[PDB]
Amino acid sequence: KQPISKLTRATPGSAGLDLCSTSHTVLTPEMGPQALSTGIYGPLPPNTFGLILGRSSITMKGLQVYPGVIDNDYTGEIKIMAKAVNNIVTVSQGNRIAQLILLPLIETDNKV
Amino acid sequence: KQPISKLTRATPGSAGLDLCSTSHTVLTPEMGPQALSTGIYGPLPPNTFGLILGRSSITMKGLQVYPGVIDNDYTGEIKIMAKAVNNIVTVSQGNRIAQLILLPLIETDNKV
Amino acid sequence: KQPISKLTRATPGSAGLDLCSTSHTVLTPEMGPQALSTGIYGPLPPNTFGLILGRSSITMKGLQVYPGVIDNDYTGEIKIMAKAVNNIVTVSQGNRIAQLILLPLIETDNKV
Ligand SMILES: O=c1ccn([C@H]2C[C@H](O)[C@@H](COP(=O)(O)O)O2)c(=O)[nH]1
Ligand SMILES: O=c1ccn([C@H]2C[C@H](O)[C@@H](COP(=O)(O)O)O2)c(=O)[nH]1
Ligand SMILES: O=c1ccn([C@H]2C[C@H](O)[C@@H](COP(=O)(O)O)O2)c(=O)[nH]1
Repeated sequence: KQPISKLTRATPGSAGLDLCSTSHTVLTPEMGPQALSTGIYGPLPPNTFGLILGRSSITMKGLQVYPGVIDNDYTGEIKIMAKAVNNIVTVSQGNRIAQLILLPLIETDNKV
Repeated sequence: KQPISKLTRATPGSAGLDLCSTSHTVLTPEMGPQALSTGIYGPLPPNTFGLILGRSSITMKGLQVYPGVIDNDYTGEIKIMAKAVNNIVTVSQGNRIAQLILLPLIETDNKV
Repeated sequence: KQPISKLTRATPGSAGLDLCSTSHTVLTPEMGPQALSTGIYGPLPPNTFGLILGRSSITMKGLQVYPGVIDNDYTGEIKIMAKAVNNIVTVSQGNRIAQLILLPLIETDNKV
């Protein structure tokens, strides 16, 4: 397992931490949503939650990443939920497929 | 009408407030985007706006929730915009389909 | 080029800054993701990043906007990544297709 702290930012201005799949995977439209492994695990920095989003270049190549919420205290593996939209998409190991964005977790009075 | 304050968080670490449809609905891919009723209404806590996102397990079962922005001062019913991606999806009353995430509303000088 | 500061908010409570395409474009499902030009350019306010999301009415009409992250220091043109989901979608110049939401850029110790 590797923690979120091992992720790298592409540029100091980059909002997202880059996520790659640990496996080579081929996706076709008829397969529907697939969960790609990243080898990266929660949990997140105190008072933050995580949002998995696609990268634009990848989206433009026909791979849709479904927005995923990562809870602050999730300790499992961060997976990228993805689907080939129109064509056959091939994800090579180490292609940066998605990005993790950290956001403030707002405290509310909602019953747990 | 029920307010956002009646929503529950699944776990103290959960970023999102769970949203269910008030109706049993069946969705097929050819139907395209559908707005599912929740019976939950804005408005939101001061200085926040809302983001509707899917839950991972639901997404993986073939129900896409389209990211929806809920304005701070929206007083209508919060609906979940959803589409079956590949197969026939059946949403039973009370299945938690989506989640509402609260985010800080940043003030800017943009003209209203 | 027009800066983000020229965008307007629909209502004081509106979380998002409205985005239109500068061109009339027709989209069919088989075209897959398309990048629509807005004529609006980064960069963003200090300590913020941007999220491009769809508007609900547009989504309901069959135009999917893929969530896009705009980095704080991006100085290029903000484009909307879009796809017609089921039917032929026609985007007239000046239709407000998407919205830009500004979010806090959280500082982390991740290696750049
Ligand atoms: O794209 C996603 C979405 C969720 N999760 C993990 C982190 C979440 O905290 C956990 C539970 O997600 P839900 O089923 O409640 O959405 O699943 C992911 O790894 N990737
Ligand atoms: O998934 C969504 C998106 C929007 N709205 C409501 C709240 C928004 O403030 C309002 C207007 O949305 P737009 O058409 O401007 O996106 O619609 C929803 O109920 N669900
Ligand atoms: O919907 C989008 C997503 C991205 N970008 C621009 C701003 C980003 O900073 C830049 C790089 O995006 P990525 O390829 O790294 O996601 O592209 C857009 O104009 N629209």
